[PDB]
Amino acid sequence: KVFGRCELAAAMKRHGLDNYRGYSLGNWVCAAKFESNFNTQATNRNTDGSTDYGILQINSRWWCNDGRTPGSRNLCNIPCSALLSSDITASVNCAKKIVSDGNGMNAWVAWRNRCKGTDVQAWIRGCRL
Repeated sequence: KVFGRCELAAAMKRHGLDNYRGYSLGNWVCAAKFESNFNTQATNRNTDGSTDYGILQINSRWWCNDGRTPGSRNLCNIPCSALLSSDITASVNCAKKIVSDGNGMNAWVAWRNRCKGTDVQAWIRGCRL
C-alpha cells in the first residue's frame, strides 16, 4: 500500500509517533518519504546482505527475522514480513524501539541526511490531524 502524505501522518499520529522520544510528526513523515516513498512493500538489500523493510526501511540485522541474515538479531520479535503490510502497527512499534536505542532518529541515515534540521513541519502542512 502506498499511503498519501496526510493519510500516513494520521495513521502515524494514531499509533503514538507524534512527538515520540521528542520527534514531532513531521520528522517521521519526512523519514518515511525518503526511506520508502510511503510504500509499505519497499525492500532494499544492504551490502552486508541484510535487508531493509517497509515504510521506514527497518533492517533485518538487528530488528526483524527474515531467516536469511547470518548472525543477525530480531530485536522487535517479528518477521520482517510484518513490516510490509498495509497495517503499520508492527512498523511503528518497531520504530519506537529503534528510536529509543540511544541514537534517536539518527538510526535512520536518510533522516540524518535529508530531514534533520530541515523545516520538517512542511510534511504535515495542511492535514486534518
